[PDB]
Amino acid sequence: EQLKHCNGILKELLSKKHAAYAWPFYKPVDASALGLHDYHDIIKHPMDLSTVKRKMENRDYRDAQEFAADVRLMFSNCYKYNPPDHDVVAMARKLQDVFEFRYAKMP
Ligand SMILES: CC(=O)N1c2ccc(-c3ccco3)cc2[C@H](NC(=O)OC(C)C)C[C@@H]1C
Repeated sequence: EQLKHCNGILKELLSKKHAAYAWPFYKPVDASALGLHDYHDIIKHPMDLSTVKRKMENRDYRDAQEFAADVRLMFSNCYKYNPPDHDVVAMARKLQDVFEFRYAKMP
């Protein structure tokens, strides 16, 4: 019911319209490839949109709140790991505003 609306939100976050700032969240952070040695010490519970998508498809979310908690975890990890002036942080804030807008307007 509210879960079905969550699918629409996720689709919005992954759509072309937001690609210029969403693209770094499309896949799990690869610490080795990016050369962030300490990412997995600092970030204990990694998250990204393709993981949210899988969990949605497998019906791992029992309600809208659990879905929101994973999306917020993704943004929180980013703010936690990266300095406040980093470009990826500015990208996260823009994507999060889209997310909090759609989540707040859900019936
Ligand atoms: C989402 C997130 O917290 N990160 C992330 C994730 C993916 C990629 C990445 C790069 C290529 C594919 O994925 C890069 C980063 C960031 N480093 C960076 O130059 O970001 C630019 C967008 C300014 C570092 C950070 C660990």
